Amino acid sequence: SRSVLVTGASKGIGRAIARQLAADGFNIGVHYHRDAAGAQETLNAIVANGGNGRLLSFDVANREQCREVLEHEIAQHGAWYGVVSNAGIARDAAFPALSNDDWDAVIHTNLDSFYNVIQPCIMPMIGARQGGRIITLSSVSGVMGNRGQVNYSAAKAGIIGATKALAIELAKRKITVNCIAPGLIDTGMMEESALKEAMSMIPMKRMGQAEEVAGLASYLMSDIAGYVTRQVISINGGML
Amino acid sequence: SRSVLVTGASKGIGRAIARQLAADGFNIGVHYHRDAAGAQETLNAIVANGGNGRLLSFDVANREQCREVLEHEIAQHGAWYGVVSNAGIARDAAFPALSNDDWDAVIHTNLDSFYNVIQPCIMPMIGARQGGRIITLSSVSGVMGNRGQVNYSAAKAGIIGATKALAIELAKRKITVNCIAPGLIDTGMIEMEESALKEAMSMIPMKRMGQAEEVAGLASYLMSDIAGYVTRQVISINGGML
Amino acid sequence: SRSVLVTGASKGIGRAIARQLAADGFNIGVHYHRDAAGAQETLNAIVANGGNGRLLSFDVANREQCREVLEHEIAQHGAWYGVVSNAGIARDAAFPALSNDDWDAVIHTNLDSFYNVIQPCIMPMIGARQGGRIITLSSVSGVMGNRGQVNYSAAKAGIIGATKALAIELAKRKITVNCIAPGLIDTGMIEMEESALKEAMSMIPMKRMGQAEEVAGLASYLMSDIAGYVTRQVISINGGML
Amino acid sequence: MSRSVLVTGASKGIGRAIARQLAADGFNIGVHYHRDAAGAQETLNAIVANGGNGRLLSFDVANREQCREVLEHEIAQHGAWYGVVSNAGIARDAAFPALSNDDWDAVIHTNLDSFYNVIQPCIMPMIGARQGGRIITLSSVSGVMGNRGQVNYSAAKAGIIGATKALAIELAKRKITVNCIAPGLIDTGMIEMEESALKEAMSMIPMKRMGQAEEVAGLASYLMSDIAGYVTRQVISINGGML
Ligand SMILES: NC(=O)c1ccc[n+]([C@@H]2O[C@H](COP(=O)([O-])OP(=O)(O)OC[C@H]3O[C@@H](n4cnc5c(N)ncnc54)[C@H](OP(=O)(O)O)[C@@H]3O)[C@@H](O)[C@H]2O)c1
Ligand SMILES: NC(=O)c1ccc[n+]([C@@H]2O[C@H](COP(=O)([O-])OP(=O)(O)OC[C@H]3O[C@@H](n4cnc5c(N)ncnc54)[C@H](OP(=O)(O)O)[C@@H]3O)[C@@H](O)[C@H]2O)c1
Ligand SMILES: NC(=O)c1ccc[n+]([C@@H]2O[C@H](COP(=O)([O-])OP(=O)(O)OC[C@H]3O[C@@H](n4cnc5c(N)ncnc54)[C@H](OP(=O)(O)O)[C@@H]3O)[C@@H](O)[C@H]2O)c1
Ligand SMILES: NC(=O)c1ccc[n+]([C@@H]2O[C@H](COP(=O)([O-])OP(=O)(O)OC[C@H]3O[C@@H](n4cnc5c(N)ncnc54)[C@H](OP(=O)(O)O)[C@@H]3O)[C@@H](O)[C@H]2O)c1
Repeated sequence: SRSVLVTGASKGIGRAIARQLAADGFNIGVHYHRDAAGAQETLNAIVANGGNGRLLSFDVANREQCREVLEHEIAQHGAWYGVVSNAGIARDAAFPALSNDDWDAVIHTNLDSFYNVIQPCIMPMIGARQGGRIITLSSVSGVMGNRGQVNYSAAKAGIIGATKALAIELAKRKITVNCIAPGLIDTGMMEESALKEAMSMIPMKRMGQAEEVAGLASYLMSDIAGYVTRQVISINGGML
Repeated sequence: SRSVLVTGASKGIGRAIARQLAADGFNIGVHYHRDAAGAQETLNAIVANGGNGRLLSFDVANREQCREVLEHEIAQHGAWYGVVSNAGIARDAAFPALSNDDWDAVIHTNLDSFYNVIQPCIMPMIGARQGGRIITLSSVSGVMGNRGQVNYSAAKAGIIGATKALAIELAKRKITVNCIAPGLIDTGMIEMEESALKEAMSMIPMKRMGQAEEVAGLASYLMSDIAGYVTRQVISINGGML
Repeated sequence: SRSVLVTGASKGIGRAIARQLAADGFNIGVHYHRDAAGAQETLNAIVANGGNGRLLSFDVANREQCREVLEHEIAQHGAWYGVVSNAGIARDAAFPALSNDDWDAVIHTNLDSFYNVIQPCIMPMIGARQGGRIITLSSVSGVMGNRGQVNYSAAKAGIIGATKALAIELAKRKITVNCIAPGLIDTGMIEMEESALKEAMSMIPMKRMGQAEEVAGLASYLMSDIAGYVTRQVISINGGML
Repeated sequence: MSRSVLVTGASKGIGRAIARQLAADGFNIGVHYHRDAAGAQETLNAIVANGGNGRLLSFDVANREQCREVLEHEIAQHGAWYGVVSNAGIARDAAFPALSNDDWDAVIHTNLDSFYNVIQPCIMPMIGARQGGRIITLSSVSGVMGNRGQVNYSAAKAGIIGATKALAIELAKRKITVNCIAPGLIDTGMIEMEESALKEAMSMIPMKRMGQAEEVAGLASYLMSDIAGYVTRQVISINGGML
């Protein structure tokens, strides 16, 4: 039984990833920040479909809380086989109007979470000797940049760099490290004007669904994907 | 029943792709150039595992033959749902030593095959209105270049450009078009001394070659219904080379 | 002192590159295919500004003619220090409507020219021991793909792959090999209706076409002595398109 | 119009070389330093001795308030910068599981937060001056491809690339270009390697040598020039063919 931590599994892409990986047979750490009810709904659906998992909670910007909860989880249940670092936020504004909090909240939550969430999981993953899987969530904005989102583009591009560097370090230990960069996905995470501009750049002329992102995570998590590492794979309807 | 043409299915990556997609439930056009016995072995294994397929043959450098065989196949059996353009060759030498035939054979076979194989399949795929899948095989040398292979790097990079452009054209028709760029994969194509193999391994963080089956797993994902929003991509399966 | 061959120097980007590099002090091989008058105009402007150069001609799709002319030029004048492989064409159509000639003319002219033009220049460039510069012209379509241009995207992406591979081979010999990928540049190559131009502009953050002279400024940088550590790169000059 | 260019980390290495080259090109240089005042003065002395102009200034790029205060004062006193070269950076290497809190935070705060801290105060004035402008950031090959033992540095430097691209799109209509230079291995004080480690690094560089600071400065000079007005949103790598 291999366990997979999915951050932000209370809704959207994280929920869809949690459901799919549970169906694949992984035991899921259904993580949430504040939306306990949403996480329980995710878990209920996992269980009702014959899968297994459990709830856990932490703020990915809170380093100490991440370390404490994760060390406790690992002591009680053993090392994670997989870690899907999905939780993220956006705080959009034109660059010259971006507040201190807009910048810091996005960098601290989206980028520092790489260190806060993943670092406590690594030595135990290595210690278990089953190999492993690390999957991060970036964004097309991290690959190409996006107007009104200098902070988000920075954080999400930073995730890509972290992911690539860690891939090289862990390659000999049979742990793959990859990044999924979704384009525009239909979730709770913008104006009609902005949506139109986004659509015009999407050859498929539609948003992706959370379940489609989950299908890619399912592939990367599978045993047959063991030679895929250090990659950013974009699921974006042909945007780039 | 959706059919998938797999070029170069008589050995190596093409064989592995053929087997995997057959197991996924696709009816396979098991293509070969000259290795009929190899293609039959691929098909026998497909059938023995409860799948379906048929043999067909053409030179991917021979435009007229490709059109003739493919039009006949489509008239007799209906449009392909998927096309995996896998057939390829290498003719390595230092750039100043590369012969006319070294350059032309690699460009004509690897790059012109995009047009020769894929063009006859497109209007029928559109006409069938089931959407579709096009998967091309490039290489890490097409992404980053490789010494002693200016011809192969050129052809393989050209496949990437063709793939991306066609992706944009076919997006509204629910046909995805993607490229797989393997790194070093353990097949009959690769013939290296121990010294050369060590040099190659030093650039691969995983310190091993890929297996044909691993490349087939990625083709299987791209072929699946859940991958309908993935298009215009080059996905590299290379043990972390880049 | 140091000579630079600029293919397609009779108009557009090649002319602008020829003029700029001549102003930088390079002796220019002002190449043309059929537009002798245009090449002479380029040369007259070079000379009038205190620079030097000479006319030469060949079809970059004609391998034998390229070798013959270039071997003669090199025997008579010595090795080129730089080669700017700029000549190119487009033959646009939707992929299923692309004729045999549309595909072949674009691949043969744009991609085979890498081999036909550059190969005869390499051993002499090495033999001269002055180091060197090779600059190819690709396109944003070669980086990202472009609808209605599967052939051009393929050829231009192939140029990138060739360029990267040759860069690795020549690095120890102090010859840099790089690719310039312009976006939309205001030359005779571009023929768009007002409607099509607006669609193109909407994807360009700078909301204007580039000028040939801007592309020439980048070539001037890559040709300069201070750029000796830049190799294996595709540099895009495209107003922020990507 | 004498055009001024701020060069962070101009007291040594790449920043010094950029400062010298852009001064020779005719730009008035803000020769920035953090703690190495003597080094910055030597950069400025060489600028002046060669017939150029510039002035010293100082701030910690991790200190947001100090950056805003100094830069607003500089802009009030001398007018808007035409160019900003965000060059200052550090490395704090260790294997990912051994990386300390300070190793991670110092690299992210200094290398990535500096984009916001240094560049934001310069933008509205640059726009207000109506001369267009140039923003050049310094990333690294490790930001493009990742590098073992540097998950923090790779993250920060890749983050700079993303910030650079996004800002390029915002400022394109205002004739301010925004680009990133990603050097490979450059011979400065930042690099401290044993002979063994140097050999391993060289094996990945087709040119089999380190770059020189002056070479990086040549690329900055091109991007700063008027003829480079259509080049924006790019990461240009100067790395001897590494990638
Ligand atoms: N949607 C898109 O179009 C899109 C595009 C590109 C990339 N992405 C990336 O994909 C990931 C998920 O996106 P999504 O649209 O599914 O997000 P979403 O629906 O907005 O959900 C965000 C999730 O992250 C959690 N979260 C937010 N702040 C947190 C914090 N400080 N600590 C811990 N968890 C926190 C939330 O938990 P609670 O509800 O419990 O607070 C929630 O489950 C993000 O990294 C995002 O940047 C999304
Ligand atoms: N192996 C690697 O390391 C590697 C790495 C990156 C990319 N690739 C690419 O992956 C693809 C498959 O490679 P592989 O190693 O599986 O090759 P392989 O084992 O050598 O198989 C080559 C296949 O291509 C077919 N073929 C060759 N010339 C042909 C022609 N003119 N017309 C039609 N078919 C032709 C062959 O048919 P017959 O045997 O019937 O003659 C054979 O089935 C190629 O495109 C290759 O460039 C391979
Ligand atoms: N304009 C753009 O927006 C744009 C964008 C991206 C890339 N590019 C690339 O930039 C390069 C130059 O483009 P341009 O816009 O300056 O084109 P142009 O104005 O159409 O000039 C084309 C040049 O190519 C030469 N040429 C054409 N066919 C040839 C052949 N078979 N053999 C030898 N020479 C041949 C022509 O010679 P004659 O005049 O003697 O016939 C001419 O000098 C091309 O490689 C093109 O693909 C252009
Ligand atoms: N050298 C390489 O191989 C290489 C490769 C890729 C990228 N880079 C990048 O190139 C840039 C310059 O590198 P370099 O090798 O020239 O570095 P260097 O010789 O270490 O010089 C570093 C400069 O950064 C300044 N600095 C450091 N921390 C600072 C802070 N908190 N606030 C303000 N300024 C600070 C220093 O100021 P004081 O001296 O006054 O303290 C110094 O002038 C960096 O961003 C680096 O990451 C270097």
